[PDB]
Amino acid sequence: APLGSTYIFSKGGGQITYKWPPNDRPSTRADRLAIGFSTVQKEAVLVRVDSSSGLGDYLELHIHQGKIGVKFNVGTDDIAIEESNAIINDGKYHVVRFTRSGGNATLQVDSWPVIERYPAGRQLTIFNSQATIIIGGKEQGQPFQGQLSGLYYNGLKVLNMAAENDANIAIVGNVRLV
Ligand SMILES: [Ca+2]
Repeated sequence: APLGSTYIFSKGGGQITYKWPPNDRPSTRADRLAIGFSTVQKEAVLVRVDSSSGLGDYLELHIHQGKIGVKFNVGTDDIAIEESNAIINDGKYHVVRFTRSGGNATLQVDSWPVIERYPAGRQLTIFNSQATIIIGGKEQGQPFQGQLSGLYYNGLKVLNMAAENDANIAIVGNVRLV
């Protein structure tokens, strides 16, 4: 189960935001995103990384009809991958792992088979000018309720950073440490 900081998200919702310095936003050709979670929800946004580049690039981990999935867009089309079978909303700890290299991507939950997505046609490869990581909710999305831990995004252990009141972190709403 979890290592390090855990946040509980209670009814009504809350959101932790990591905001990169505006003159030092990363653009990446490959990404790794993982998070640990426990919940009984059927619909929730867990994590979303948004860009400031006006190109619309994004990466989102969410639960839909009780199943964990990823949707992302690095410039071409919206790519959606769902782990359609793993039970993830039994209130027990689960880990979801996402990777991307260019336009290709994988998703895996727990010890279930890795899902490998190789989209057809022209694909862009850079996740441009990443501006914010939002955790536990988003504008136009349904807020997470449960516990989140072990958020790793391209090397950043975001929830541990939140736990020490990193200066790039903001926390709002109904969410608290452990
Ligand atoms: Ca792009």
